[PDB]
Amino acid sequence: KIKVYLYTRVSTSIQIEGYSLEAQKSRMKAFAIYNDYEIVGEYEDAGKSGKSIEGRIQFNRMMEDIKSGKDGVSFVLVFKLSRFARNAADVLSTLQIMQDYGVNLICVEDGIDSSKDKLMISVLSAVAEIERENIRIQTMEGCIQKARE
Amino acid sequence: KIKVYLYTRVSTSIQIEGYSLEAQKSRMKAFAIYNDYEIVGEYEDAGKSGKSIEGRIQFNRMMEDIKSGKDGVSFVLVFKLSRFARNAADVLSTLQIMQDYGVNLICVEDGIDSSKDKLMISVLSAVAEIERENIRIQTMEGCIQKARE
Repeated sequence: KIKVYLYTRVSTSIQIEGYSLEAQKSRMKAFAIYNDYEIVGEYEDAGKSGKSIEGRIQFNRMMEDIKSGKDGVSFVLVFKLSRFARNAADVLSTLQIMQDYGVNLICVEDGIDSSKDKLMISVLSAVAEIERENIRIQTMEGCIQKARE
Repeated sequence: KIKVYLYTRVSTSIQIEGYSLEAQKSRMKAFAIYNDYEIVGEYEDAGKSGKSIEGRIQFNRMMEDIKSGKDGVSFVLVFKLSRFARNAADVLSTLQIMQDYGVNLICVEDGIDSSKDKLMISVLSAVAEIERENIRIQTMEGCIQKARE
């Protein structure tokens, strides 16, 4: 059977968002079942620490386990991209490293599967260029302003 | 022959970016030629007004001409997505309206062609969800702050 890892997270905290994590996980496990996948790892940044926005620790543990080939996984399943990456440049670099190491991405709710693609990479790269240029424009406007003060 | 419109713009002003507009346009015309397209309109927001960031007037004229069916165009050619939209939610809604009215998008430099797709729409929608949620998080953090003042 095709081997997969499950990855789940909250954006803010478990207080605010925890309640829908288990509905996400159940959904992802059902999908695993219907597609005859074998789950060999589950990783979760559940927002259980006392800060406002959740970090990325288990996500980083997952990526080391991917790099190492430990479990021989073909996919990471996420609920959707916004429960995986913080912006387009993030989605892109993470996806590129994953595929470097033989691993594709399935977003269960979005219906996106990167192995059925390289159009996904082109769009993401194109949208990451939008974000970078927005940052340059903000920096340029900020230099104009610091120039009056 | 397949009929197309060309669309070009600067992000900031013609002063800063104008110089590479004509290299873009030449490229786009060459592409039109090699692909045996027939150009039936050219629209340009060239950043010739006296403001910092360029607007969207000719782009808006183009979209009315698309809605009206005037010229019977099958594609809009842009140089790349960042010379077309301001963020992912923008790329998505514009692309959806265009296709509503029978029109697809070719990004000459990115090599993206929306008619060869609906994976493009799914990714864009997924990345637009990232942006929306970033906005909600910023608004929530801002309410926390206004609550101390």
